[PDB]
Amino acid sequence: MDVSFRLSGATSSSYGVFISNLRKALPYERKLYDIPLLRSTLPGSQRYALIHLTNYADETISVAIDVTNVYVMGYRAGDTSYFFNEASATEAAKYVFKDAKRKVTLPYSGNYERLQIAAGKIRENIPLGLPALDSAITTLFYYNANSAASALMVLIQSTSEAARYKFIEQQIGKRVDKTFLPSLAIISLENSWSALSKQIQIASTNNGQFETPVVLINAQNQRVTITNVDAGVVTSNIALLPNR
Ligand code: NA
Repeated sequence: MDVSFRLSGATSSSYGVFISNLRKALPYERKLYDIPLLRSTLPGSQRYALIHLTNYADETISVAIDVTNVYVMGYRAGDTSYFFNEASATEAAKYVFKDAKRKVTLPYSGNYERLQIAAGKIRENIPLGLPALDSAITTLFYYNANSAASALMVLIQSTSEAARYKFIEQQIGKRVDKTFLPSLAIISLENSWSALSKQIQIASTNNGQFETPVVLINAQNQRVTITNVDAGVVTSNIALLPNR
């Protein structure tokens, strides 16, 4: 269940090893098109995994993930736990970080629309890359509440979204000593994970064909309609599928 990443001495390779270990920490039913399909039901003792992240200043947070969908439920810093204001995280708080002296319910839920409203900033204007992840860890470790929502969006994209997509893992891991604003291609992948996952599952009993087309933006900023499992996003990008 545990997976660790250290920012001190991080490389593109060490980030890749971390994201592979995160994918490998999640139990799978089987593969569809060589993509792991996550479990629909687990023993409670197996339902949540912890990611330990340590920044350049040697400050560690532990992040709780739901292994059936890679959603971040909350995090711990020292003797405080912090959970999203959402029923899924209230359930998680029964299993993880129970020994923390103080449990905080964050003001907001974990979805990007509420995170962006809380931050007063959209993902397209928040730098990613390994240095951005280092700053995000600092903010969360101290719970600097005015920067926490932005930090959580860095943290989620650098963990949950990188685990879901090779293209995101690759783009974030390439920025070792710099930052970058995420392209519409990265945003589009995050926004469409749920819909694409559903259509890949449908496709497997439907001769490879989607029931419902999915619109993405590609790396040239073009709108593309996805209708089958031969799309590059299905053959050479997406890395995990949730069960409905
Ligand atoms: Na803010």
